[PDB]
Amino acid sequence: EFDPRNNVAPSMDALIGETPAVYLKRMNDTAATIVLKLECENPMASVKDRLAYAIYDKAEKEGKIIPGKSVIVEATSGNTGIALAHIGTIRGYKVIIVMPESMSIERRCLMRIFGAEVILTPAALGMKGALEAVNRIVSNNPDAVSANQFATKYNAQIHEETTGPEIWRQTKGHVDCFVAGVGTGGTITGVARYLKSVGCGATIFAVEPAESPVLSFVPEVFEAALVDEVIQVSGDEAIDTAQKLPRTDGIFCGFSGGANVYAALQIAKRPEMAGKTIVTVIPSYGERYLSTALYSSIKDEVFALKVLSAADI
Amino acid sequence: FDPRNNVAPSMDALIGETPAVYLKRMNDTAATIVLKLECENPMASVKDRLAYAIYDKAEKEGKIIPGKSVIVEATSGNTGIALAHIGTIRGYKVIIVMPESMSIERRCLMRIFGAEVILTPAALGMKGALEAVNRIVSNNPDAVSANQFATKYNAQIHEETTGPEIWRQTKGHVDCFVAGVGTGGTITGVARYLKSVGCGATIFAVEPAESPVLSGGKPGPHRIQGIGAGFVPEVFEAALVDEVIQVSGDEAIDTAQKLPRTDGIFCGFSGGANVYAALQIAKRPEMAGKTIVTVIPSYGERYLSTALYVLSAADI
Ligand SMILES: *Cc1c(COP(=O)(O)O)cnc(C)c1O
Ligand SMILES: *Cc1c(COP(=O)(O)O)cnc(C)c1O
Ligand SMILES: CC(=O)OC[C@H](N)C(=O)O
Ligand SMILES: OC[C@H]1O[C@H](O)[C@H](O)[C@@H]1O
Repeated sequence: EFDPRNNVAPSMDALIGETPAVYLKRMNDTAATIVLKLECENPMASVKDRLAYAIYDKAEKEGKIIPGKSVIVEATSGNTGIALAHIGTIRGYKVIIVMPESMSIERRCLMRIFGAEVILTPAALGMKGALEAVNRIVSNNPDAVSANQFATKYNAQIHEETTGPEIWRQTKGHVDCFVAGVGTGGTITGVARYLKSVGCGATIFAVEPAESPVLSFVPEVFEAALVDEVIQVSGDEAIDTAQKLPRTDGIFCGFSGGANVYAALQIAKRPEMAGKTIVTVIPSYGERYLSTALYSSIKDEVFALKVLSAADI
Repeated sequence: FDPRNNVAPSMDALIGETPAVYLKRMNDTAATIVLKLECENPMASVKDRLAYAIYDKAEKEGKIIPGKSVIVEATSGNTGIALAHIGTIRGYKVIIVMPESMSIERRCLMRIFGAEVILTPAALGMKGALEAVNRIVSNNPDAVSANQFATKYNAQIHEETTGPEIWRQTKGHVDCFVAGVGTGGTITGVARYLKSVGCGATIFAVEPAESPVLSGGKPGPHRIQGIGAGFVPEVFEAALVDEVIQVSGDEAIDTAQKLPRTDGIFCGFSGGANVYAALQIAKRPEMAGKTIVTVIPSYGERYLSTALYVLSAADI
């Protein structure tokens, strides 16, 4: 509705989306143009802000939830939980996040910082244990709702309505290729739906881990008919790319950003892609992953640094 | 350019023009409180602007030469991160000097952006880091100190960008501006801009009750990372400031812990201090119906491993 550069936003959820895009510069040694959609710039530092926004906005417009009455419940340890907790507290909903006790204490802490009730389930039960706990909570409290049921309904839709149109505007209607990893499938499905709807013939590439190539579970949100090709990227390739992006381009992202950019660079090296514009997504900001395997090699390096003697000063 | 409608040339082109948000649930006063969200900069702090200014203005003055100059600073704080970030983008070597006792996470972040990290013995404190910087600049003809506490570029960037942004966002309704003083660049530059447009806003500096040097007190250790350097920075212009508000560590922390739940604001210690101060000012009868602007300097995620959830100058 408003330019955030020129106005005061009514609340933090009003600053979700309309994220910037940037050219890949130093790392792009190819003949193609690579455009990064910076979902890492959302208020809670990931693409999942848009999904959480959709859930609260659309469910309330359909009368499925009421602030101060409905309780939003989800099994997650990821950015979706953070974003649900964030928007929930702003809008005055109780939020219950269920996750195994074996997940990172940092992720646990982030949910609690936004006042979510965090229900921890035994490590020995895994994600199944968290899903079972959610089922019990939702079934037994008439005012509890499952976020996942709304996420499934609204996920691709929000990307068709926001992410896609933004990309189209930012590139001035120039997209030859779109590359994105599949988590929930929302981003790739909603963007590809949008691009099809505006008559854009862009080729659509899904990215998945070589170590878990299930697209090659399949989320209900994901629409395989919109995808032209699957690129598999190894953990090592994703990590190497994410470790280099800060130095080459000042881009600080997670594992998925590394995978997406690696995939884009592989596509860009194809002769037929010369001079084409390839768009991909940086899903999340890197700082959330500082304690993970993504940056552990750098952590080991700085841990071992020598200290100057007083005599060398 | 409008970022909503164009592709940026580089990440340093997305610095500044940050959003602003009303403080709503936490604000029980008769004043309007506007938060300038410096936490939304690309490297998640106000220091992106200072780093941008240093590289942009130093190059325009010929004080750095691309592919020759090496940028040096003694810092484990946001200034070092931002210097390393813009340095690597522009192709400058960056050397960050810090006491060995500063956070390993901050050390790691400098190195992620390709800065060289020099560690100084903790028994020498910040003096030891400053001495190492002086040795680098004296002995290395190509080395240039960022000089964050004294450089003219600091207040200048805030006079040119942060101030005009606040003026535009509030549509010329700024009755009060409240900001914690680290380098003093933000408050000085914003106050300079507001003065230049004939705005009679009252200007409030915030400092730790534990280290109230702007108030004429003694330096001391405190938890409010980003502010309270333990001396009066050269950048800071006391003549522009109407009052200094002291905030305790406990008050700053309490506020920063509540802001995420009340208003979805996820910030560090200094954002808590600023908001606490703004709310204290806002209770004054003369502030009824007035617009008070303060700053959220940095995003909260950088503080997850800290106490939030002297060495003070090194945390800037
Ligand atoms: C959500 C997410 C993705 C995938 O986006 P989808 O819309 O779920 O397909 C991958 N990376 C990160 C870090 C994200 O949070
Ligand atoms: C730099 C810093 C400030 C203070 O800003 P100055 O312009 O240096 O006075 C406050 N808090 C944080 C987190 C900082 O990094
Ligand atoms: C990877 C991420 O942060 O998101 C994944 C998803 N939000 C989950 O519940 O795991
Ligand atoms: O890039 C600046 C950081 O704070 C902002 O909120 C972004 O989401 C990101 O995590």
